[PDB]
Amino acid sequence: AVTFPKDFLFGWSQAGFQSEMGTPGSEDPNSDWYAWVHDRENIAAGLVSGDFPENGPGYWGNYRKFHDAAQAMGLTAARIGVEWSRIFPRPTFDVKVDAEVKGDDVLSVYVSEGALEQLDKMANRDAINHYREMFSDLRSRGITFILNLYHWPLPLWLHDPIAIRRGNLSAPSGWLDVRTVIEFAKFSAYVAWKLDDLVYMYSTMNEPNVVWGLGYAAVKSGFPPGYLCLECAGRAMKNLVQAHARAYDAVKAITKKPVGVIYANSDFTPLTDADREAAERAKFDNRWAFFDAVVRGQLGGSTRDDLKGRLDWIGVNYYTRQVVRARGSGYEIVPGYGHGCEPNGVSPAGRPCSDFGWEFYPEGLYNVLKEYWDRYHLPLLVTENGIADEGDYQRPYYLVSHVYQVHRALQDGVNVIGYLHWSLADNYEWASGFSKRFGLLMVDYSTKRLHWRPSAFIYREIAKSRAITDEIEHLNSVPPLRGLSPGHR
Amino acid sequence: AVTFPKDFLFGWSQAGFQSEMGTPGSEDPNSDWYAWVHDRENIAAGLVSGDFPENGPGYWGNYRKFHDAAQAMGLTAARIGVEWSRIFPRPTFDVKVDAEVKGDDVLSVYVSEGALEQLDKMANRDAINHYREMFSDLRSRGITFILNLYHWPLPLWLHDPIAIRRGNLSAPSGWLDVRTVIEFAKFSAYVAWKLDDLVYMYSTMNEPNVVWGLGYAAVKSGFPPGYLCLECAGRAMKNLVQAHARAYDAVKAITKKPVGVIYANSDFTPLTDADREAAERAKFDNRWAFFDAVVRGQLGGSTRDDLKGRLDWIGVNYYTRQVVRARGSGYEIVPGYGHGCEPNGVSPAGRPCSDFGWEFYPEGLYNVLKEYWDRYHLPLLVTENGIADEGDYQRPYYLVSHVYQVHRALQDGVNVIGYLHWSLADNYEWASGFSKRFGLLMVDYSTKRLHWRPSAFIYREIAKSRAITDEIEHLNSVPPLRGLSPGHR
Amino acid sequence: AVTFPKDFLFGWSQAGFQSEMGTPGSEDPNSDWYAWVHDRENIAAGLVSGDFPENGPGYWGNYRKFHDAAQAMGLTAARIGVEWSRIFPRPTFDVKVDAEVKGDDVLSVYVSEGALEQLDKMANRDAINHYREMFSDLRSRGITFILNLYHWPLPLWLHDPIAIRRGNLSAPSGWLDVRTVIEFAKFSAYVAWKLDDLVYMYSTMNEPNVVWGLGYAAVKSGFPPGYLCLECAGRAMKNLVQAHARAYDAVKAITKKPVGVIYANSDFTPLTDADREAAERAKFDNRWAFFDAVVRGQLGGSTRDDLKGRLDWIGVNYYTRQVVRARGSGYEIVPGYGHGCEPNGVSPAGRPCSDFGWEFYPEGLYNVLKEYWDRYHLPLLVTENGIADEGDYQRPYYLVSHVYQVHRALQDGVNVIGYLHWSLADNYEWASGFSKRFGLLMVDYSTKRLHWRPSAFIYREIAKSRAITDEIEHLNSVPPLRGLSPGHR
Amino acid sequence: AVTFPKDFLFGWSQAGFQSEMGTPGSEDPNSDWYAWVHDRENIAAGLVSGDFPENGPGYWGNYRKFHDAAQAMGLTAARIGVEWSRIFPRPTFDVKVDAEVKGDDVLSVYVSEGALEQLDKMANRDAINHYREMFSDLRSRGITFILNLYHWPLPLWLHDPIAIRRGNLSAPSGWLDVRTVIEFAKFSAYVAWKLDDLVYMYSTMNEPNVVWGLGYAAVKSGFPPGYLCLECAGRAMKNLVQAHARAYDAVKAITKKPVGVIYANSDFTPLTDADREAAERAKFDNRWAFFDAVVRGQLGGSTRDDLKGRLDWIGVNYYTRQVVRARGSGYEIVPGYGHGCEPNGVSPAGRPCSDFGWEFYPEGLYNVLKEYWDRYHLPLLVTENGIADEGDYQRPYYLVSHVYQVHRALQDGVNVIGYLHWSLADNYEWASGFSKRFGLLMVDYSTKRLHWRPSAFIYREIAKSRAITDEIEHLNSVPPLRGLSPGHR
Ligand SMILES: [Mg+2]
Ligand SMILES: [Mg+2]
Repeated sequence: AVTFPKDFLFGWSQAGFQSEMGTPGSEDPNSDWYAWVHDRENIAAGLVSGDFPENGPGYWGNYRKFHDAAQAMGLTAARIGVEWSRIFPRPTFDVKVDAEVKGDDVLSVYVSEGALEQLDKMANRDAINHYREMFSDLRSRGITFILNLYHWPLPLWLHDPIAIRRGNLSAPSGWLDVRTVIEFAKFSAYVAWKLDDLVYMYSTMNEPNVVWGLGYAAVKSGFPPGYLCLECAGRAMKNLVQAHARAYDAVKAITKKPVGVIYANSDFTPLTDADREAAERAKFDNRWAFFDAVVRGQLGGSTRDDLKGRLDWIGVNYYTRQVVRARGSGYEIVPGYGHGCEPNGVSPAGRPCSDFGWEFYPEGLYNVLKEYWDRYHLPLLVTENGIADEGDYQRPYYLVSHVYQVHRALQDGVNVIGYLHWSLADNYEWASGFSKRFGLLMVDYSTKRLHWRPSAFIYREIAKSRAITDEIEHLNSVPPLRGLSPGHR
Repeated sequence: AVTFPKDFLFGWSQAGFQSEMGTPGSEDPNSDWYAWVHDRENIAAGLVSGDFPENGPGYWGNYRKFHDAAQAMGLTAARIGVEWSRIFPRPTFDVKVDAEVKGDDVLSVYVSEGALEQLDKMANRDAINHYREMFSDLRSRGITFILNLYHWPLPLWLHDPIAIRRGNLSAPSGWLDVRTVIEFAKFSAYVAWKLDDLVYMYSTMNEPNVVWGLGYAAVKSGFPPGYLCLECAGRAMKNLVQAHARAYDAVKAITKKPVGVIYANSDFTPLTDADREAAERAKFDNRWAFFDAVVRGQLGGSTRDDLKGRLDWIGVNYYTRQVVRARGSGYEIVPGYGHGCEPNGVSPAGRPCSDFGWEFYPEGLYNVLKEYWDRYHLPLLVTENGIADEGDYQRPYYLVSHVYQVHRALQDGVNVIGYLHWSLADNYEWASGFSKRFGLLMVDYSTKRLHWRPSAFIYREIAKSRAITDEIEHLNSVPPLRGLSPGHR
Repeated sequence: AVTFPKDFLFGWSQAGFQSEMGTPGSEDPNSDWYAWVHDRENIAAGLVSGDFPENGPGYWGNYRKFHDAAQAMGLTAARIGVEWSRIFPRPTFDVKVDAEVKGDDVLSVYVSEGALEQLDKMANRDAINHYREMFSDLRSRGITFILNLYHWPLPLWLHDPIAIRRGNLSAPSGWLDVRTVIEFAKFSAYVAWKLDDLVYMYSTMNEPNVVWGLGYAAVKSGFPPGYLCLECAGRAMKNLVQAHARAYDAVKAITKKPVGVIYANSDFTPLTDADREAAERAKFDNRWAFFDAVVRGQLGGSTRDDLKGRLDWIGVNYYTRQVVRARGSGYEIVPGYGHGCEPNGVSPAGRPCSDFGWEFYPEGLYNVLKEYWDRYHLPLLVTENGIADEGDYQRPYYLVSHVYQVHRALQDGVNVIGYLHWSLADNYEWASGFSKRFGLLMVDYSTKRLHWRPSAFIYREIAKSRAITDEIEHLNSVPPLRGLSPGHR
Repeated sequence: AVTFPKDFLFGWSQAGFQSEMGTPGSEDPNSDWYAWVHDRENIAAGLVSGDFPENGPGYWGNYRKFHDAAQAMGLTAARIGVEWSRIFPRPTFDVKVDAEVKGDDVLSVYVSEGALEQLDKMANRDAINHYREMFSDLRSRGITFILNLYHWPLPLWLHDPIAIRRGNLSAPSGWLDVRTVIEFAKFSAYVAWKLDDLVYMYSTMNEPNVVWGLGYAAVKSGFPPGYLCLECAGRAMKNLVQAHARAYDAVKAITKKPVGVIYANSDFTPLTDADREAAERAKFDNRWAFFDAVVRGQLGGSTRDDLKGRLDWIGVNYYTRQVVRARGSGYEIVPGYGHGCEPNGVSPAGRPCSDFGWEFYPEGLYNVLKEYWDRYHLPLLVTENGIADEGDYQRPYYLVSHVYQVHRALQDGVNVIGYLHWSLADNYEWASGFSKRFGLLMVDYSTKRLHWRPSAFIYREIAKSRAITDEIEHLNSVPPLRGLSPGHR
């Protein structure tokens, strides 16, 4: 068996927007992402799937059944997000705070108790109360709660993504506006102030790199505001760094609990030995730039004392690798591997690819954990790992294999504190809609019933034993190819 | 949930030759099938895989671990075979019995206590004692035991399959010789006499239709003696009928426990409505001919009182269908469906096909059960159902779907007394060797360790609850195609 | 054999931007499309392939070899475009013409001889002379020349597609600006004035529906300006209608030769009988709206005498169908058929799909020809038909099948005057770059050599005989599926 | 261009049994192969396809149209077989000849003019006259004729393959009987005596290695007599050696024209460098054993002066390779490459596989030619090369690639005198029936019409130019994989 420490957390991660709606009274129309996915032009263009989150899995109403399943599965932790748009559907700009802003730089944001009280008057009571209800229930199952403050949607008053898509950059511009940093610090303080008694650890945000990158660079991904603008991507990146740091400080003014961040990772593997330098450049550009900012205060060639040391732990999201080839002194991502595979194809390495076209590459998770650990020596939590797999064909192997790799990291001295699968149940996969099914539990979107995939039973074994048991260790292997789609050669 | 009666049996089936060998001291070289699969010409021709049973899963030595797994899985029954070749490695012809033989017809075989004693003197003691040991252990787990007397291999003294393949029909000729019927009655009496205290129900034989059909007609299948001879197929068929009837009588002279037979079934589905008559002709030729003989005494246009009423229950093996098309007043099996599909392909009905090229067709199991029930109203046991599936891609769906169909039969009044999956663990699939993996448990043929596939955990749910639970009912569905091999169009 | 009239034209079609560059001295950087495909953000986003037209097949320098091949193949016609950007790299706004503009409506544009002379002073001499050279050579081979004035790229002075993508709608805005209509009339007059002696028939433009639709609606296609704006799509559509009408008039003021238009067509086939109305709505929206404007003067619910009767012939481009399903009183295009198939997949109708994911549907060409003929009774020329097929797997069948369908139309009384394959040679497929290979001749982009695919030899048979000969008629069939990619199910 | 010498022959090869029947009056029921493929047990077993040669392409009646096509294609040679069964449907044993037989060894057979006259009295006049008619017509087209005496079927009076399959080895036993050697010498003399004026070169037999190997070893292939017997395979091999030598002598007693043999070849390629010795052992066993016998007189460890020097030229049949791995001091053929690939799959080398599962491996043809040339320095004729390819997907590439390799051999000094494609038209592929389509011309088996595949037009280019022309040289490449079936991984 491959045994984990007794305190090691096995759980799941979940987003508000992806999972909450679907039950009566749950609809939240007041986010950029909601507007974005309902936009007729986006739908007609195929930027978004045409599926809508209000037809989703209904965690808002059915949370007890989600928690029931998690408890039955032996899960001891959940990282779940709250939605800013629900809590502050109306603007909070007029709540005065003490913020030192020097042009593009937000150096501090102090949120007084008076401001918190004014925010409380402005907050949506049903929303914040409901979060307390859901998270209290969660805790009542013996599930440790990691609260993630931001998981992409912004209140519409902060971002009109259609206006921005259209190039009206005077419209509310989301992470292109330093105001959003300040409002986020306010929001983060407020949520900690309200909910801290339920929270074990905080994350400020989930995968900010996807926000800036898909929002402004990889615009075929259909993410808001889908405004192809490299400068904008950088501006959003910087504002997300600043938002993280200012939220860290605001939350720490309320609570001394650990405050971290959750980030989208790939293992950047060189196509050949000659591409090792290129792979390192990719890692820097795509990973260390953000972390060196919030850990070391290094951003854009200068060091900011107001950014340094603003991280207590690192949430590693990991799905697959990116294979990197040198291109001059730059680099390029090699198609056919990693995230760039044929959906339900096979990479040139012989690794099957998920329903999303993501390559089976568990070894990457060890590498990413090791690299983060060696660089910063901050505690690591695997905050996402999973697979789009409607058939549960690859998932059992995917699950055990990746858990094994976490064990390897642990054995080698990485302080990894848990593994959170993405996700307990199927949910709304953003621009892809509902057809990308990442759950251990299948969701019937008509009935809202949860259904256990066999991988859920495998995860129960792992979670209840805190081990890859002898019975299931064989799943630490690559899915046999013959029965799977071969894709195209 | 889909709930079964409290007495309903969930278990597994297993063959001696397929599962026993692999541990030291287990090798039994003294069967036709052993000679057959080691024959160099057969191997070179690709008639057999080149894999050998002595490299198998090792139930002979490791039975306790098989039983441990079954018990952990909640299984309440096992149908397991004994091997004639192990018990009587040397000829028993000289043991006198009272047999009325009129040419080709063996009308009676009475085995006296004196004969049983003489047989006991000739029997291999280690073999019979070891079977008692294994089956006693099996019973000690709360597992009901259905003993199946014959599961294809014959002692070599009864059948030199290489000589017969070569056309030397004066060599020991297996089921071409009425002597084999008589020796089988002796063997069956002997085994019942020795082991009855361990046995709940007896089966005389497993899939005799495969024996005669693959042995003498479908010779590319690589089954012994692989002597292409339609008359021989019929002769073997008749001798297997007679063997069944004479074993039934011999066993009943010792014990009043139920004595049945286990048979290979397909649902014969008409390609179009116009093929309904053709499908009925196929059912008669391939199924009712045997059963009308052993139930109604009807064979070859005449009725034999010595055949009538020689069946207490029917073991339904079922894997897939055969699609039938009229061809004149005859019929033909339509390729691309049923058993004749591309391995890991998809049929024209959109049904995925197993690693063996067998179509996903759970509805067939209901039909076969209903048809047997309507015709004979004898108790039915699903004695095999499973899938060759190295990845466990289709099996979870296959399992639940077929169990559901058994429930449907039950609900409609069919007396089906249990469901036995083929098989608990991977084993030697005859001419196909080890690459056809039917286990709920994967076998590592190097280490002999058993490994739980996720389907094993699903079956545990079913067996422990005697139900398709709400959590797993969704698996009563066709595996999603996109992620599976599409085959060729 | 399937024989065509002696005057029936067999030839090819070709675009300037797609085929001209690749030889020294050919580079034309002065178009929107050139800027667009070199734009770093577009490349990084995957909107465009990263391939560049200057690395193309080199018709500008190597035209004689293209013509040699066409002549060897027996081709009697070519429709080839000229590039506005080459001819007028600098703005022509200051050339005064008499234009009646009432807001959005350009009712007339008269281009005086004085204006033509002023244009001639402003024109790029090398460009216009070179076109004369190439087209004179073309004619010297016995090849009839259909000159197409516009095939998507605009001079950059008329359209800064990056500025528009960014939402700076005050930048030169291409078909969003009525000025472009007027400049196009000037350009069209100028080209006719210069080149008419070489021209048999004129087309004003190629597939304007792709320009407006991909430019402003189907923005994932990576066409300029990629500004998602439904109103803009309509504005561009109207301006392309007006441009067509004003070019028709301007060309007719110079020459009485036939002036037509070339349009992207699909056969809109109803998924079920219940979708017939929906299919008709699709045809109207996607086809009749434009043609009723330029034939009947009907646009936007009003009739314009300045639009009526502005068409002498219709160039039918046809590649595949679109399957249409009713959606309320609207309609939707059914994925998996037509243009929306898996690249190298197979549709649900069993029709193989090209390297572009376009379904094999030759019957559509008959339908489209018949429908146009029944509606307008204007002469039809199949101005494009071909397939992206790097292996020449489907093309031989595609070619003969579609030619057969043209014959069927002819036999039924449609005045179809010829068939022009897209294309003689591989070329730059817009945002897809060079990997979509439509040639009868394969191009080696390194050496610029032309290579005959077997389909070229089949087309030679057709063209030289003006018939589908007895030897090749069997190719009027669907490519056998077994050997082709099956795609995913 | 890749140019061949002016005398180099481009043509086709054809078998009597595979191509003759299908027209009224052509049916020849009097061969082992005819009986074999009509045998009900064989059909039911799937040993043979159920297709029958009498439904074939009808060369017997339609030869002029075959020749017309060949002439239109520019072909200058044909190797065509005659059928012993047609010429001597009744036994010729009673025609006395002078034969020195020492047990198994037939050391000489002298056929006197008197014997020839007696044979002529016994011959079927319609058959021999008809062959003269067909071959005279062939010659009238400028086509050089290579007559091949034997191409597998034997007269039934020499071989009752069903009796032998059944193990009745006292029945007429074909190549298991030295009598067949003697009768073959008689037959060969007779045919040369009758037809020599039409013949340029003789071949005694086609692929005798397939006869002995598939007949008695690879019995799943469904070749007669399908009697699994390694000793028999060796006996048949020796008798085919002897038959070749005695036919050589008998033909040389009549004519001094070149007498050769046609043999089934593979390039035996080592899987790794460590398998080079194993590959050499495979070549010896499968190729040099026969040729060292008929060239060097070396057979079974002894040298026979009556075998030495009995070969004037070597007919190389080549389709694909066999990949060989050492297995101890033996060797094994590696599945998934060469002849052992998935039909319409792709090998691990990335080479597409034909409809027969044969890997695209043109380099093998050079190797085989070079090896034969280096060993014996006898003139070589590529007597077969082609592909089962119903779609003509791979064939154009297959054709040009293999022709290129013949050129390479020539350039390197191999005396290769021509290239004969298998085949001009589709025909009956033995146990596989009609679905394996090897023609440059597709045959419609209903109408008997011949249809030109595009590869036929490519071959016309080659044959008329005696070159791989510049236009088609690109086809010397591997078919692009993306559009083809990927098979299974
Ligand atoms: Mg699975
Ligand atoms: Mg082709």
